[PDB]
Formats: sequence, C-alpha cells, structure tokens
Amino acid sequence: MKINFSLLDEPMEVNLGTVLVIEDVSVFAQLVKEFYQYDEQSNLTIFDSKIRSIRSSELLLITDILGYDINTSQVLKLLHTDIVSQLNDKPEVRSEIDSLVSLITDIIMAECIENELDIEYDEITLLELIKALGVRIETKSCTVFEKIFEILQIFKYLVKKRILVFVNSLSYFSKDEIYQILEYTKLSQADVLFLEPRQIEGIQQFILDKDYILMPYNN
Amino acid sequence: MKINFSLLDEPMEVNLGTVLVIEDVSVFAQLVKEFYQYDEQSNLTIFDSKIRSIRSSELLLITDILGYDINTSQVLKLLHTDIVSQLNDKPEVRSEIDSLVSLITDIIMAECIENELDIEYDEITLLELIKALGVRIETKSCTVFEKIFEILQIFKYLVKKRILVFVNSLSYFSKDEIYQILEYTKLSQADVLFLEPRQIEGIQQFILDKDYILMPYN
Amino acid sequence: MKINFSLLDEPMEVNLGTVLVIEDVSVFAQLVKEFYQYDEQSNLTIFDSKIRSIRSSELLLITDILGYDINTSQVLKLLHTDIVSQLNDKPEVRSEIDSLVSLITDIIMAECIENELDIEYDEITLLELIKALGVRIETKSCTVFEKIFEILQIFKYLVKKRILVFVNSLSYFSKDEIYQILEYTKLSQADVLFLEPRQIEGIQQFILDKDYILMPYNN
Amino acid sequence: MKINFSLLDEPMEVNLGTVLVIEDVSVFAQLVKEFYQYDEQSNLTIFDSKIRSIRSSELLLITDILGYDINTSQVLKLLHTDIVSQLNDKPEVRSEIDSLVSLITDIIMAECIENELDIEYDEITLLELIKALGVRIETKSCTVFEKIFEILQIFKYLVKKRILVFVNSLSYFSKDEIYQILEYTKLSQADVLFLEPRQIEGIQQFILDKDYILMPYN
Amino acid sequence: MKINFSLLDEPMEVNLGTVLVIEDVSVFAQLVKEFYQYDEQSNLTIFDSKIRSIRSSELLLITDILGYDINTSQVLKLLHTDIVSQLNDKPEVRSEIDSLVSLITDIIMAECIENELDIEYDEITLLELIKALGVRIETKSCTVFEKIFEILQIFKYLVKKRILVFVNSLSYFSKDEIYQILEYTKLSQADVLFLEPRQIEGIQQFILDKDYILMPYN
Ligand SMILES: [Ca+2]
Ligand SMILES: [Ca+2]
Ligand SMILES: [Ca+2]
Ligand SMILES: [Ca+2]
Repeated sequence: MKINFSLLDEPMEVNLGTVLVIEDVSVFAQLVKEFYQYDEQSNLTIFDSKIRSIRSSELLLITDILGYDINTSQVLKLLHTDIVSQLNDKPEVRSEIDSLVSLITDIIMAECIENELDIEYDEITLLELIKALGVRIETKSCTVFEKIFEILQIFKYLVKKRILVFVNSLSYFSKDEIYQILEYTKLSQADVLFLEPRQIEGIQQFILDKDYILMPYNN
Repeated sequence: MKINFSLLDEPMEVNLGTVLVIEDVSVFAQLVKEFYQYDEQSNLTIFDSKIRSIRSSELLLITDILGYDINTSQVLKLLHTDIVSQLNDKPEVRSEIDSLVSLITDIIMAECIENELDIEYDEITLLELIKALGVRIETKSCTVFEKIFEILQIFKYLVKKRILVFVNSLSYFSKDEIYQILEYTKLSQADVLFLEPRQIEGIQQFILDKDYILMPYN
Repeated sequence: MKINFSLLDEPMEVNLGTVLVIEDVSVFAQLVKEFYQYDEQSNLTIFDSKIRSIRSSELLLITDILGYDINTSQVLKLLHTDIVSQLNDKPEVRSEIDSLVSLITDIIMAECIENELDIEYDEITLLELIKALGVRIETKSCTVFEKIFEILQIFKYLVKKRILVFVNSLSYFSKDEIYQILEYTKLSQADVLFLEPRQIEGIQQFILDKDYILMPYNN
Repeated sequence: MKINFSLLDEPMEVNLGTVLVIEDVSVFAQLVKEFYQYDEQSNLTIFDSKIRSIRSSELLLITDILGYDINTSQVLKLLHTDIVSQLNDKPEVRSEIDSLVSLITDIIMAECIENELDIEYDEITLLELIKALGVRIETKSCTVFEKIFEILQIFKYLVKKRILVFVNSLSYFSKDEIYQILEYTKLSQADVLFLEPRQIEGIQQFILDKDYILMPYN
Repeated sequence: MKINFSLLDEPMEVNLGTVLVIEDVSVFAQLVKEFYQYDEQSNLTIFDSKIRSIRSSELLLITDILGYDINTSQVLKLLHTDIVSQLNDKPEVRSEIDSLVSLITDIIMAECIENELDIEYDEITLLELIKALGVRIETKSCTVFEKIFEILQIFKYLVKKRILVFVNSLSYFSKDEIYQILEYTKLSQADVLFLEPRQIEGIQQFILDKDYILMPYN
C-alpha cells in the first residue's frame, strides 16, 4: 500500500501503522483537501502492490473521532456473524443454548396449540436471538482512545475499506496511548496512515520539512 | 344484519350464510362499485340489529379468494398480542420464560465479554421471541375451498369485522362444496353474504329480478 | 403466446383478446389454482413463439378488478415520461412552457439574490413539474368497466408483464362493453386471456365441455 | 457567553473569536469527551449573559471542517421556509407566480386531457417549486479556509445555535489565515471558541498550563 | 417599526418617540377604533423591520395614563420569576436562604408539635416568600408626568410588547415636559407613538391634513 504525491521524490510505502508529519501548513492542508477530494483530483495517487489505483470507496478517511458512526448495518451484521461463530466454536455452550431454545419453543408451541386458529412456525435461531438482544458497540461513554481502538477493531469488519487514514488524530492521545495504538496496529495487520502537522516524540515517523524533504525519524 | 339499497323496497336481513343473486349486470357492477366506494358513496347502507350505520373498516370485502393474504401486519400484531396475553395469564410459565431468557442473556453476555470489542445490549422480550419465531397463521392452502375456510376462520377470529362479503366467489366451488360452506357458516355463526350474477340451483338464495323485485328461492 | 394444460390435446394460441370458458367447475378451479401457483406447478405451461417458458414474474394474473392497485412507481414514472414525450412532440407548447419556467426561475433567482447567504440552484424541468403536479390515474370514482379499460391502457406501460389474464372478470360487463374491450384489445395488440365458468353469448370464445372437449364457438 | 469546568478557578468569558489552548493531553481529550457527552455529563457547563444553562441543541460542535455537510433537513427546511416568507412578504410577486403556475397547470392539464388514460392531479405549490429547483447553499469550497468561512456564514444564519466550537481546527490555517478568520469573526459578531493542544504564536489566546492555571497570552 | 392604513400613501416608520397628528376628527376616531379593534379589523396594519405582521398581544395601547395599573398578575408573575432567577443565579445566597427557611420551619414545626392538635405542613418556597413580602413596582406617582415615565419603564422592561401607543396623552404635559418625555424616549430606545387631534407647537411631529396628505413638521 504505497501512496505518492507530487511533493515526494519516490512513492512511500505504508505498512501497519504509519505516522506522516507535514511541517508545512500549506502542503498539509492541500494534502488533506486532496484526501477529501481524492476522486476528483489526480495529484494524490494511492496504489497497492498491483500498482492498481484504489477507488475513493475503498479509501477510508477519518477526521472527527467521536463524530464518526461506528454502528452500521454491515458492521453489526458481520459482528453478529462473528459472535455466532464464537458460539459455534464451543460445542457444549451451543448444546446448552440449543436446549434452552428447545424449551422455549416447546412452551410457545403449547401456547399456539391452545389457540383456536391453526398456527405454524419454523425455528428460533442464534442469529435471531442476537438480533433480538440488540448487540451493538457503545460509543456513548467511550473515551477518544477507546473510540479509536474500537475503530481499529471494526476496520477488520469493514470489507470494502482498503486503507484507514486519520487526520490530526494523534494530538489527543498520550505517547503511551500512541504506543498502544501502534503496537495493536502491528497485530491487527491493518494499514493505518496518520497525518499530523507537528512531529510526535518517541515514535518512528516520516517527516516532511518545509524544504519538502522527506526523511525517516526514529523519535 | 341488514343491507339496504335504493333498488330494494325494504331492507333484507343477512343472517349466517346468505346468497344474493343480481340478474342485472348494470345493477351488479354498480353494486360492487358501491361496495368498494361504500366509504365515498352514501347510496348503499348497512343497518345492524342495533339499527346503527357501520364504517367501512368494519366491513370485510373479499373478491379474490386466493389473492387475499392471510398474514398481515394487523393480523400478526393481534395474534402476537393474543399469544402475549395468553402467556401473561399464567405467571409461572412466564416466570420460567424469564428465567430461560435470563440464562441465554447470561451466556451471550459472557461471550460478548470474551470478545475484544466493546458490546452494548438492552434485553430480550417475549414479543421479540414470538416475532423471532415467526408465529403466523398457516399459509398452506391446497384449493380455494380450503382458502375460503381459512378466510372464514380469520374472519370469525376478527372481532372488528361485523360482515364478510364475497363477490362472484361461488363459481369456483361445486354444489356440494357450497353446501359444506353453508353448513360451516351456520356452525361458525359468522355473517357471510355472496353476490352472484346468475342463480345457483339446489341452494336457497335471494333472486333479484331485472324488474328490481326481490324474491326468495328454495 | 400459447398456453397448454394436460386437459388440452394441443397448445392453444392466445392472440389479442381470448375468452376461455371452462364448463367444469373442478377443471376451472384447478386451472385457476394452477394460475396462482404456476411457479410451483408444472402442469400449466405457457410459452411464447420461441417455446421458452415464461416466468411467473412475466405473467400478470388479475382477479379482483377494483382491488388491484393501478398506481405504481414504474407505471407513474413511465406515464410521466410519456407525458413529457407528448409535450416534446409539439415545439410551440414546449417553447411556451420554457418561457414560463424561465420567468419563474427569474423570480426565484431574484429572491435568492436578495438573501444574505450565497445560494446556488440548477434548473426546473418538465419532469420535475409533472412530479410536483402529482399526475396519477384516478381509480376512486371509476366504474369497473373504466377500471379494466385503464388496466388495458397501463398494460403497455408495464414492461415485465408478458401476458395479462383475468379471472371471471366478464360477468360484470355487458355484451356491448365486452365488445368494446375486445375491439380495444385488438388495437392495443396486448395479449389478454379471460377465464369464465359460463359462456358469453355473441363473442368468439373457446369452450371446454364437461367431456373435456375444446371447441371454438362463434357465439 | 462563558464556559466553566472543574479545572478552572473562575468561568472564562467567550466573546467574538476565542482561542483556548490546553497544555495537558488528558485534560484536552477529557474536555472534548465532555463536549461530545455534554448532554450526558454535567461536569462541563456553559452560562450565557443571562446566566442560564443551554441545551446541547443550542451548542454547535464541529471538529472536521471538510467533513461537515452544509446542507441538511433543518438548513434546507429553514432556507426554503425563509424564501417562502420572502415571497409571501410581496403580494404582487406571489400573485404573478400564482398566475404563471395556473398557466402551466392549464397546459399540463390540457395535455393530460388529450391522453386516452384518465389522469388526476392536485396542484402545484411554491414550496414544491423551490424544492423542484433544488435551492441550497453553495457547496463549492476550494480550501478549508473557505469552508470554515461558509461554516461561519451558516452559523451566523442559524439563530438557534448560540455558540460554535472548533476542535484542533487551527492547525490547517496559516497565521495570516488565522488573522483573517479572527477579523471575520469580529466582523460577524458570532461567538467562536477554538480548542488547540499547543499554543499558537502571534495571536491572542488563553493558555491553560499543566498546573491547571489559566493565563492570557498576547 | 412602521404603521400603514388605507389613508396613507406609503407606510410611515415609527422610531424612538413619534408624534402623529390627525386633523380629521372622523379619521382620528376611526383610527382609535381601528386601534382597539385591531384584532378584529384588518384595515390598520403594522410592519416591523422584519416586514412581519404583529399580533395585538404585542401591541401596547394605553389611553388613560392614571387609570392604567402598573401592578398586574402577569407583571407580578414576570417580576417574581425574574427575582427568582436572580436568586437562582447565585448558589451561595440561595443556600443561605434555604438554611434560614429551614431554621424558621424548625421553629414553627416545634411550636406545632407543642400544640395538642395534630398539624400537617408541606414546606416554604422562595416564590411564597416573595409573594408573602409583596414585591411589586412602586405605585407612588405624584403627577401624570411621572406616571407616564413609569409606563415607559415597565414598557421597556416588557420584551413581548414591541410598541407603545398613547391616544391624546400629550394634552396633559407641558411643552417642556414633552421635551423631557421625548429625550427620555430617545434615551430608552423604546418605540412610542402618540395620536393627537391637534398639532403641538415647538416639537417635531407628522401632520396629517384633512386632504389625507401627510407632511413633516419641525
Ligand atoms: Ca430487544
Ligand atoms: Ca425464525
Ligand atoms: Ca403537489
Ligand atoms: Ca432541478
């Protein structure tokens, strides 16, 4: 996952988490505007190992952390499927749940037989039980750090998003929280690209000087 | 119940099953138009035993028997509410259902706590369990004779509908099936009125001549 | 457009309007049940000149005339497009409508310029004017004859329906009204198949005796 | 207007443009959390000149400038209602619009009568004409400097919002652009409050030290 | 603010103090009738700077200066609510008031327990303390010149009233008192409109001739 712009000499590769610091406010604002307008503008080009350019639908742009909606139909559906798989991995728990559902179905079936009208039903499944329970992620009481962590956790659930990008999101988190975000990103394998006007101390990042020189920085 | 139109001299009473034949095509088509437009048109009237006019919401008009869906939002709502009332009439059974739902919620809650992502849940309700089970009336109908029987069952189940009316629905059923439908209507006590362009032989019916005079038959 | 059942020796062709009378109540009710269940049952087979069997989605079945909804999104959309074409066929009327729309757009544009906020717009078209007018067919005060006539008029608007079929719809209409329906069906070129238990006098129809013998009948 | 939190000794007043710098990352992130949760949390308070608490509906919180859509049900509804009121203030212009709409309705009605299919219509209204024209605020923004200006225009247009708050939005704009934004805020009289993790040189701002003491700068 | 009637060619604006003289007795009496009947009659209209019609509830019409009571149920309600809001703006003072009220309630409760008859009480509230104290505007007026000043003070205090109108109230005040009333109106910024049958010498006023033409004076 390499990204390239006219200011860079060679296309820079983005693997796991990547912190890109732009010291020039003009090039930073122009780069962010090229991030929002990416489908319209040909200046900023992001391509994969196949050199194929990714569509704006495949690109995930995030600026406001608390304003973004983490709960979607596809995210909640795939999450319910993941919970159903977790319950399916254990035979004993699945057997017990099947027993309880069998009892409830017996009770409701008796209540249906007591009625005068002829009634028919099918089954009460686990996905229908999770949908009836209303399982969803809670962003209401979550701190910004837990919100970004939940976004990194649900990025694997999003199928269509090729790369996640954050705009000036590193100013809220402490250095230790940034270390936890990067260390978790290395395990999640997702491609995250952070854009900050000022450099963060203690973390590896790519610095773009006002001279338009891109250099790697350990601190 | 009685129905009154400006063509009849006096309002005729409809009790249990009733077969009404209209020998005039213009009066029959205009009568069906008055049935669908009953809310708009004041010509056709219906007076019950209380001698009170009834709204079109209380009149059930069914022309196509096979095209009438037995499962509807209001029917499923009243059925689910009825089952919820039956389950609410027994405290012990509902208590056991609350215990089982509590166990399932504890298991799914433990599995949610085992996940690395934060999860928020509300609760599970008996109505959500009935809707999740998909409780509905039987949709299996082999012939129109059985479908009309299901329409009579759902009609007798609905308290709001005071009358059920069929338009030219007797042409599909055989004379013996018409006898079984009349006997089932007399056993169910529901009020059913049929409208046919031509007379049917072998059964009692009210024949409306082209002269507009109404005469009983059999 | 030929239809075939086990009772018939050869498939009967349906061209323009066709009146099919079944004197047996058992075969008539079984044929209607095979009309509603057509996708499930293989007994009744309707095929075109290509011998390809038409899907139930391509088949249009109609029993209740006044209960059917003639107003649909596709029917109203294609009807608005037809009205737009009728207005486009006349250059003078289109020019006058363009003039009036130009005047209204001038007034609204002046009102927008009077406001403090910067406002932008595009155009007011003819399709948007028809959609704002709410043009639709009125079945409320229509008689059953006018309802069936409007159904024969909107059958050309329906793209997916291959053939229209009516179940016992000829009992309401007088002989003259049936002659008008057939004479209009010959001009509309649509394929309509009527199913009646009793034969109609004065019109050409295919009669099926209780002996299960199919014969053409002039009266 | 003034804002008050447990960290401050006394509530600080926000008049015209205001720049607030928080030198503590925990107090800044917790402050933004208190901004999004303001409805839920009672810690952060806002007291106007009337010394009355304001609901979260009256507070406009905008973090992403480019990601904030200008067009919305309340913005287009209030705008279309405003244009309808402006057209209603002049009887003659509205009368001419009614005449032209009557002519167009007569033409389309004649074309409908020319068709062989029955057609039913209701009427055409000025609101349907504005919605049909697609009246909306200009969506063209070349840079974030212009987009923030449009946000200030729509904010000054909205009477319900008593305050506009930007979180870390000053990092995109140059110092000169910040001066132009402050001058435009002083000319527009609107109340704008900015929250920055680090201090900005050359402009007047309130610096909150890690010791929690607040001191003015420039 | 502007007022418009069928007699005027164009609506005249009323800003700060305004003196309107009507040289026709029929147009003056019919104008006052249109003032009292303004809710019933649509002839007389009033358009503010927003060009929006105002209800009669927003128009304050005062003819008799001495006969107008300054203390009213709505005025005392808004005043008591205003004092309650001022006391609610300070938590410490309201806390001390709650402490003193708790002490008095403890003393009176002890005296009630000392009695042989059972006694039930609820509580004491700040609103009941203000109403018990009888807080009201000053009712002392030596002359109509001071009473009109109190009417201007209460009018400037009331936000709902957008205009104050006096009918033939300038005949009581001397020319110097009229100058002081105009200067006080310009200092208070309130909109006041006077209606006089005859012109007043020495002050600027709008003269409406019997020909219906309106001309400025001084
Ligand atoms: Ca639930
Ligand atoms: Ca199910
Ligand atoms: Ca309309
Ligand atoms: Ca448009």
